[PDB]
Amino acid sequence: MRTGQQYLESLRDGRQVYVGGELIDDVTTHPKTSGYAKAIAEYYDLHLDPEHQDVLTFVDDDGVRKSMHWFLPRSKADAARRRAYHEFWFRHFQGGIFTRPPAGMHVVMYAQIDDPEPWGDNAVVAGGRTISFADNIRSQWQRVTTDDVALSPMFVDVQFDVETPMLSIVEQNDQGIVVRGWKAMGTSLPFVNELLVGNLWRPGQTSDQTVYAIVPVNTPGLSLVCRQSNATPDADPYDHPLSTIGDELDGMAYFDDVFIPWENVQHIGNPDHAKWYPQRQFDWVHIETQIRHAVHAELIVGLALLLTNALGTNNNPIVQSQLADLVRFRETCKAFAIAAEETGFTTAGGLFKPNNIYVDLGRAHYLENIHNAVNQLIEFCGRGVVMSPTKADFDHPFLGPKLEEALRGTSISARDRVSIFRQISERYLTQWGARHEMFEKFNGTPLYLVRLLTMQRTEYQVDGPLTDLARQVLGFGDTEALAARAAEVEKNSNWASV
Amino acid sequence: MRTGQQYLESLRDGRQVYVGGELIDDVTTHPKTSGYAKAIAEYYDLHLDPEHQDVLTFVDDDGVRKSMHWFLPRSKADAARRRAYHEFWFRHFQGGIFTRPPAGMHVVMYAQIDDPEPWGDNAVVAGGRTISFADNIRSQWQRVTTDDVALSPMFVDVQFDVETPMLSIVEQNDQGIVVRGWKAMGTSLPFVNELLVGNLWRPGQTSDQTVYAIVPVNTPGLSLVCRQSNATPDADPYDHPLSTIGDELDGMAYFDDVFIPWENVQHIGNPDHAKWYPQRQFDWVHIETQIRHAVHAELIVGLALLLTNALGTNNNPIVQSQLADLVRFRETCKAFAIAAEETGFTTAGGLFKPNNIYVDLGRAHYLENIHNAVNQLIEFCGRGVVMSPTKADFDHPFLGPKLEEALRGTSISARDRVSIFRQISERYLTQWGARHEMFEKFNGTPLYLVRLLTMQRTEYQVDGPLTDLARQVLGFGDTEALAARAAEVEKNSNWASV
Amino acid sequence: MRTGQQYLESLRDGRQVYVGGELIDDVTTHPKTSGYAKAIAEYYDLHLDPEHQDVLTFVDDDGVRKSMHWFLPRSKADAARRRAYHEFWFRHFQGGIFTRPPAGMHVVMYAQIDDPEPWGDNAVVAGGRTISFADNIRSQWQRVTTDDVALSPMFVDVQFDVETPMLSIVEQNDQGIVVRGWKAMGTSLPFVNELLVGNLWRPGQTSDQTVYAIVPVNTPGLSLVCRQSNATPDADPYDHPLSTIGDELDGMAYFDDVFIPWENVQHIGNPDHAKWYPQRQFDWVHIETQIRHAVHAELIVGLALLLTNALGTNNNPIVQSQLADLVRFRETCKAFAIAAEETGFTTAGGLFKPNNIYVDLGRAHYLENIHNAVNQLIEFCGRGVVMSPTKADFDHPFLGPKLEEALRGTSISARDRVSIFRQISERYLTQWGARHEMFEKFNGTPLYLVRLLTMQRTEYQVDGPLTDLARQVLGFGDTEALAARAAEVEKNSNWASV
Amino acid sequence: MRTGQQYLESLRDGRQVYVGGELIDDVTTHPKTSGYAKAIAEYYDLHLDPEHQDVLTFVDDDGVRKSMHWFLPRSKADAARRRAYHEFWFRHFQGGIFTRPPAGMHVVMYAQIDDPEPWGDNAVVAGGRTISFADNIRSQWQRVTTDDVALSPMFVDVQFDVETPMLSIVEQNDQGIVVRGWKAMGTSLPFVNELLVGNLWRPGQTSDQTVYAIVPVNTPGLSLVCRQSNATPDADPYDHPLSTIGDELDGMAYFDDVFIPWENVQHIGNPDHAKWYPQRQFDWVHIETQIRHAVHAELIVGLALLLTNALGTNNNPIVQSQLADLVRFRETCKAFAIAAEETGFTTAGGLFKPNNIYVDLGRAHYLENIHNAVNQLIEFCGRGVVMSPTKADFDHPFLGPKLEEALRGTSISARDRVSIFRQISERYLTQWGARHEMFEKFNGTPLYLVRLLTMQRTEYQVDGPLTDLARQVLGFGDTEALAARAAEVEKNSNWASV
Repeated sequence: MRTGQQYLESLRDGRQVYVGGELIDDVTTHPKTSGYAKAIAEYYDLHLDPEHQDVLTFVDDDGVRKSMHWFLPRSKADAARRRAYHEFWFRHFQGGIFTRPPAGMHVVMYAQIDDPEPWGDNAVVAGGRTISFADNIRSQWQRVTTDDVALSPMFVDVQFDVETPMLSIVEQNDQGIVVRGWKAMGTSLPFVNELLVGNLWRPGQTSDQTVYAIVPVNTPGLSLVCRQSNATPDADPYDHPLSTIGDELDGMAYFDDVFIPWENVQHIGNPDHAKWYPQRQFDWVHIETQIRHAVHAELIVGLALLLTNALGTNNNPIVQSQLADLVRFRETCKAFAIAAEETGFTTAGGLFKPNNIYVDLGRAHYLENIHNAVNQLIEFCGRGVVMSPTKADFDHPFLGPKLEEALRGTSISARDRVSIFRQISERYLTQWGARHEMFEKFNGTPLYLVRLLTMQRTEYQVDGPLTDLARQVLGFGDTEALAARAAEVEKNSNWASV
Repeated sequence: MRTGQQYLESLRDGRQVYVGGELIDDVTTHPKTSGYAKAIAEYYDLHLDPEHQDVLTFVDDDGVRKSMHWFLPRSKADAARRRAYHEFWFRHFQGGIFTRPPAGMHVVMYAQIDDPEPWGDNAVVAGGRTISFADNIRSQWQRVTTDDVALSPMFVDVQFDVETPMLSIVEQNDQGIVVRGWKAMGTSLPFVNELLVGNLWRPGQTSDQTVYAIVPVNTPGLSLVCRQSNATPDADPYDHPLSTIGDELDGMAYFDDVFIPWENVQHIGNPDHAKWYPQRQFDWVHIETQIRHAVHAELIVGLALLLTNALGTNNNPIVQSQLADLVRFRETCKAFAIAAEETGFTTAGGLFKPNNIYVDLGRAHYLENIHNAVNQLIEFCGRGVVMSPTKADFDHPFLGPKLEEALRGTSISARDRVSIFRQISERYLTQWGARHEMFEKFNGTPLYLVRLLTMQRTEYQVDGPLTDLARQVLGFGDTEALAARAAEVEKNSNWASV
Repeated sequence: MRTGQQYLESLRDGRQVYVGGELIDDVTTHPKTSGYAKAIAEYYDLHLDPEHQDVLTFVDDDGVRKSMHWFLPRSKADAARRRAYHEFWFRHFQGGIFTRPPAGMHVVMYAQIDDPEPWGDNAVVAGGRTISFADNIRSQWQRVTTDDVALSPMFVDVQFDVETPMLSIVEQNDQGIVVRGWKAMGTSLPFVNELLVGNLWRPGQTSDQTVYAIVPVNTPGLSLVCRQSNATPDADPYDHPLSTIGDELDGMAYFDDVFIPWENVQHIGNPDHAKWYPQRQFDWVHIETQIRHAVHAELIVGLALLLTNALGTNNNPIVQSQLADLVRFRETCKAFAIAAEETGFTTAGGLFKPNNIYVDLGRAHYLENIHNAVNQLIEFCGRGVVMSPTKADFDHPFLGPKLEEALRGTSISARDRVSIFRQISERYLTQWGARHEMFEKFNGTPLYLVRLLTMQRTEYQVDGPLTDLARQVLGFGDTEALAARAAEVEKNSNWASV
Repeated sequence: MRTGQQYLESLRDGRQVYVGGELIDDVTTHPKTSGYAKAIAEYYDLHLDPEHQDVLTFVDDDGVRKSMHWFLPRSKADAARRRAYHEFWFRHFQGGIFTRPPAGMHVVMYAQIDDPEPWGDNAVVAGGRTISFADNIRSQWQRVTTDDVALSPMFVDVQFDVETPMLSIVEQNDQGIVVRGWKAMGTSLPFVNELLVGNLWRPGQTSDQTVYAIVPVNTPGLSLVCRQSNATPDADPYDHPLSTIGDELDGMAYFDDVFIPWENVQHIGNPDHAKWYPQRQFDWVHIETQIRHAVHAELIVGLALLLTNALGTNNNPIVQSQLADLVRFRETCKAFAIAAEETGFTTAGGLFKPNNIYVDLGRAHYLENIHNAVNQLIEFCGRGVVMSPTKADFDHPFLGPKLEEALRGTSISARDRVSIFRQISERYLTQWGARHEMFEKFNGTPLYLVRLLTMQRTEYQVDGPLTDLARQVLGFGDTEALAARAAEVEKNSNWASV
């Protein structure tokens, strides 16, 4: 279990990190990145606080105490403990402003370690070499959980439509592989130690494009190309209460003939393996993302009750009625999380997996409606979000006291009530805040794909059990049985169109 | 455990029943009512079928085997058995076309028998008489569960705004009470044996208007004034597959100086008792209604998959996408039911009550959206629901075979595919079917009131725990603590407006 | 200008009319059909009422006075007179309960007579015969406007996917053509004199399936196969105020070797002619349908204000707020109609055509939202639409006066207020009424196709003018100009993927 | 007609301007304000460009050529010219990024000069002084149109609930009045020459709080307290194409014993005058705001077609279908503007006023839906709006060319396609852009008030003409006539509740 300071020092390691185009020599001290790095350092210190040992840690099999971000659940009760762990962090991060602490990221490994042998059995290797990919996965899992390494996944590929820009193998040899190209998008890249590189199957994916591998962030040839930082380390925290903490950067990564030793490769070369195994990995991101959805909706409804109360509008029945739908928004997200847990079941390896049907459709409920919930919260604000005094306006020796007189409420000071506006403006009306909404839109399986995937499930086919009730009501057999009676009506008849 | 024939005979009892204005001398043989009465007779026979003993019956404490419509649940597992019981009936009734079999109606008593003493303690009696209302409730519960009586609630009052038309006590004496006035609305009235009369508190309710009592349907002075029947006993069942079964009538009831003996009175005269106890009774109607919502959404999505497949439109991506939202509609209802059960807890009397927060908001999710789900299913039909051949058209010696040629599908006959249209038309485009949609709209706490009630709950007050997360993010105390700091800013200052 | 009685007599003509499978010997006297036939008879008498001469008639070129259902508009002011004509009829029919009086149906001819020569020039004829199709159209138009014939279109085909069941030519000779097969759907078929047969292009349509022709309803071999009637000639009009008037039947038509003389053929045999000319005909149905949409929304909002006022709920702010959106629904429909008229322009033949962009998208606004407007109106009703006394209940000597006491409002009697419920139930909760909603859904270009058609218009292409503003903001050329700069960046560079 | 340079110099005038708390000594040179000031300078130069004389100017009555922002329309054709004038500016400002150039602001005066005498007749003056308020208005209008002064309205008051913080008269004398307090919100304050101070009636408004007056921005005692600037004068315009132009600041204004001479007062002291006259002034802001709505929706749909085409998603039918609804969104806004113009009518003074019913409800259509249109456009972007390379990333000597390879499209370069993302991010995902969306939400009569106002109109009362159609269908008199028949049913009867 690492300390914050050990975490911070692990980042000072030669990594090539671009932020808005600017090379960052030291992510732990640069103004664009240091607030977030410090926030993850604090994340690590808290795991060592005895007061939080129950929620944040577990004593594993060999008696060692490890952080719950390494905990594989074996039961419904274990899953519920992981839920409270995720909830701890979403609340600690003020509703979930940072979505990818290690607790959100390391979950992508749980399905690999649970069932490593297919990763090797399906694997695709040149020159008759024999690589022990399942051993590799088991070795990596023991290394990262023993050294408390921080890992971030990079699975999404650039949408190229004869060497593509996508990451691909350009050489295989006795020591390992060389890869060249881009990974399209990952999160917290400058703030972890190693990447979990992978693929989700897309049409046309070749063997040389199928690579799953652990690769350190400071490996020769790897460049992190991150979005500009929206952190405001020097702003007054009354004016910007959240961007002054830091910014969880997102970015791409370019691999300039990166060498990967075989011990770090988990699978190469089988596109079909990309078709079902990485989705079992992201089921676990979806689970924790779906829990965070409920917390965010909780923060929205609470802001809304405090805000409407502060403005004396909470007794308007239209307002009362919209608050009630915000409450329902929150409880819908919560209900899907409970349903997913309660109808979960154990994998062959013994991993208790929440039901992803309820996870994915709970996420769809959030994805479809969150921008309406946010729009409703903003609507409650009125003008305050077009203009609200800064702390400097309130501090002006003459105009300041007059602001505090003119903007106070019945039972709330001007500074406190404006601080409600500025909290809502930070999250939903700034570049800093808009990234949070965009990340939740586009990271994970997005709404349009949840829809398509849903309809490919076995449970929801025309012949699946979901049409049993309607077949009974209509007096039908299955598809094949209806088709048979149509054919005999044609066969038993005199028609010009058959 | 009564037989169907004993049930049917119990109805031939002198009751005064008006259906569309027509006096019905025998509800078991009249064409307007006999289909439904026969459907409840079958409901009773099935409880005696050994094949369904596990789901439909229980062996109670004294070793007697009784129908589950008398089963008080003591645990989460008991609640789950009641759920499967309700589900049995919604599926047997083809998705829930009849909403108030005895299994749906008798649940209003579970909270009375669980906690009868307040009904007497709060009670409101004249002339220094002493009535053992809690004994009365315990006696009634033993009578109705031993004789398998069929009961329907009448709680809703006419919305009068110096003797009102609402039911009220006009005399109290040693034998019992005399009541006079209307009950506004009940269901299955001509098809039960006794009414469960009651009140939900409204502003202005007087003592003499607060009456809770068992009263037999054939009591002197009681008139059932029911809506016209939409049953079609003589239609061809291919043309009208559901109205040919029967019609679950709804109606009002007028009490022309009805005498009620004290042994049948459960509480009189305390308006405040109407404020919280009857809502604990209807929590149990809401529970089963909320389960039925999921079944109905299951029937809708199944009809939609069969229908779009029958029309060759199921591969259009827009259609695929709308089917997926119908699937999600169904799973949202299901998830709220599971969440309500799992977060349930036991009353002081030992009754395991599902969490009504999830029940009520699951109902709100249905109530807000069902007419969009139905509208989507209808949209999938196209023209078929403006005109589709009757069975007589298909049977015409010359035009019939031509209809079967012109309207067949790839892998489905004309008759079978048109039978999909006519199933959807029955439920959603007829008087017979529209009653089902209207009943689900308006019976139970309707959407606008679920909203208002929600916001009166303790969990959702400005100072409740739902604003804890947002208070933490803002750095606030509770309402009283914010008010205090506002006051000192005023107090510590120089303003012209204070 | 025919009389009602001449109209009624024109229907007693040997026609083969099936209604719910039942052969109707005389549509003017049979209970299933006579109410509607009488309603169209009254439609004709009113054109002769001097009081309505201004709105209902015009004095054409040769000095003859004709009904406006034959009026070709030549100007924006003429179009506005046609609008008031359509509005007269939608208001006379109580908001539009019958959608296809002759005024709604004959409009499909306006674009043919305006531009007849392409109908012949494109035409497709066998055996080197020469048919004067444009002469035929001009002759037909003079016949039908001089004899005041009633015409209904049949354009929709059965969706067959080696002689198909669709109508097609099976012989061509010196006298005319023989056709065999179905037309899928028309309206008012038993109540007009001749059909306007036609096609809208679908993929796979053959030459022998492309037929445009006037054919009398009593032609040998033609069978009208209509939906069951929902008319209730014997119901009490207080209980059913609209189905007691009659039912505008919809149906199919089978052609059993129907002979059509050349003088009645307008075009045969060119599928491509079906691709753009019939849509110019239905532009005129869309125009009047779009005006009716506004009237229907007017009737809905008026019912809603009267109803909420009758229930004392009109001052609830939530109700006030929903009434306001119903008002906006009505004014949106109206605004699209005004915009279509004002931006109209004249055809080459001199016909002033309202802008169909605003017509079609005004229709889309109605089609997307009407079932929400109706659902809101129903929600305002409460329980009254589950049960409301019939006139017989109110007339009962003992219970009747008690109903009138219990159901009266502050300032409105029980009978009058229940008559609001029963008006809403007729239109939106019965088989009779549901047909109106279904007809408006599915007749005309439906919403999903309005969407697709919209995006095929020239105005809305990627290179059309609708992207001019955004091209200017981005600093782009047209598609071809952007493509050119992409190519040179590739060409001027060193890449592995080009 | 002023030049840009005369405009810029008029601003260097001693004004007290706070921007984010910082005193701005010269708004024409400070980085926070100079971009916008220069944009209005260009606005003025363009009026003098002969090429734009037709659209931008008019030759008034005395032969003088003036800018159209002073043009009072006298006809439907004049109104259409003003529409094209507003449209010119919304397109010049890239869809309307700046909402309050002088053309948007000076319109608040048109209704005063049209009908000045009530402003004096209603006026409320102390000490028996006689002030010629109508003369004052006529004098001011001649001064501002002759000197081309720039004016911004300040009408909104702080929501104080014994001297309030709201602006109010604290002295009246022979020279004029002294006012003290806040105005709550105005736009472009640092960039105009004089304020148009006024009030909209709120409950409790006193006589001393009713002040309408022209007051120069550099008057002794006036402080402009503006929101922080989101301008980015030093950013690369490829990264931020709109915030590099400037920022139209919004703010409050404090009056520290400001003296106003009588010649600048237009009305004081009659709260009732605030009830209907200022709404006639803002009708003209609403008109131009409503036109801008259509332009913005045009820019959104154009961005969306270019974007989906650039991503190869424009042929997905779901996408095609959502583009079509964006097109409809644009045409709905346009249709309401056309309807408002065409049904306009002339005031008593001769001013042709577009119909505000269609203006306000067209605005409501925008206000209710714009955040869904924006959310749809963002959804089309995918990941590109979480991260897209800056110009520095693209310029990197090694990673740059690789970015251009990996992010290019079929027929569009990487730089051009990313420039689509960054245009959408500027407008809808930054502080700079969010102000535009917030201004359109909250400035003007907002949606919830449009609803309430709508229902107070005469046209939409229970007894108004909108219920005529439904009264006819039901067979009712007016409210008074129904009430009469209810009373006689009570009177002619035997009831216990009357």
